[PDB]
Formats: sequence, C-alpha cells, structure tokens
Amino acid sequence: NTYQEFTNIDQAKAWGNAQYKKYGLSKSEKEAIVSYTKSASEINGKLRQNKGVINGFPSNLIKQVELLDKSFNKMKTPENIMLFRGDDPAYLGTEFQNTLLNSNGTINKTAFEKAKAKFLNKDRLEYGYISTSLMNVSQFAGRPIITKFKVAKGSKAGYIDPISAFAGQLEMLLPRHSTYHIDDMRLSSDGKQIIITATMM
Repeated sequence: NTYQEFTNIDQAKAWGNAQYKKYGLSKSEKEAIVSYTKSASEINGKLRQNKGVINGFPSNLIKQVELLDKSFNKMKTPENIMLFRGDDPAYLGTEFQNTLLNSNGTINKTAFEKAKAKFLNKDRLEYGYISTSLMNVSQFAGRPIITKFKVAKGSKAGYIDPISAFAGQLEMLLPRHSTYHIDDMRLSSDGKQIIITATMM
C-alpha cells in the first residue's frame, strides 16, 4: 500500500484544517488538547514512568488523559499517511544519551550499528501520546533522529494544530499505548541523522 506524503506546507495545512473542521470536538476535549500542547513532556513522562496506569495521577490529569483518549473516537485519518517526528539520543535508550553523537555533530557509526541491532525489525510500544507533524518541519531539524511513521487509513490520528498553543508544527497527534514496527534504519546523506521508517500498528 501507498502512504500520502505531503510535500508542501500550504497543501498540508489545507488538508489538516479540513480534517479538524469535521471532528466536532467538545469544549472539554479542546481544552484538554490545548493543555497537552503546553504540558506534553509532563504528561507523556508520567505515562511512561507508570506504564500507562493513570490511577495515581492527580484527578485533573486523570480527566485530561481520559478526554484525550476519548477525542480519538472523533479523530481518524481518512487515508494512508506519512507522519514525521524528531527525537534526541535518549529516545534510543540511556546508553545512547552521551554516545550517539561524536564531537562533529555527526552520528557515531558504532552507536548507529548498536541502535540498528537493538531496534531494526522489532516492535516498539509507546506509553505516551506521539506528537508528529505532517512534514519534516524545521523545528526538529536540529534533532539527530527522524522517524517516518506509516499510518493506515482509518487509524486514530488527529490534526490538532489549529488549537495548539504553539505555531508551525503541522501537528498530528497519535493515541497513547501505540505500537509500531521499525522497518528501516539508515544514516542521512551528511551523516548527521538516523532516519527511521516505521509502520504504525
């Protein structure tokens, strides 16, 4: 199957804005999504720390998590689509935090091989929500790891950009507790990034 890759910002914004108009998110769901864009590091951190169990969270955060989860009943992609994410070295593991990059900002080729052994052709489970973009935006251009997610028609996926507190990210949110499979891992032309291709489940 083939996955729509947006190659133009205006095309992407237009498609996304059209999807957002159809969602019919409630007042509470919108409020929860706005807050997510302000506090995503905290929310996703707590979900990872607790392996998806929200029972011990403060009551306002439980409600927020439930409203985000519920939002995806209304937010599905109408087609196969490619989504993009940038990540820092710790995404690969604690062992990559101060080893993935040499002093030139170029990927250490030995660390790259270890990352390939750890992850290539394997599934990964993410306890947090996954913030992505419809394109490889300049925002995460400093980042050493770029992942391209292949997300199938009908999958839970929401263009939340219109109500995000921040600009320029063409942001598509994926639900928490998602699994994806790493199909391909390779160094970029200039050796400064690892490009990962993954299929969302």
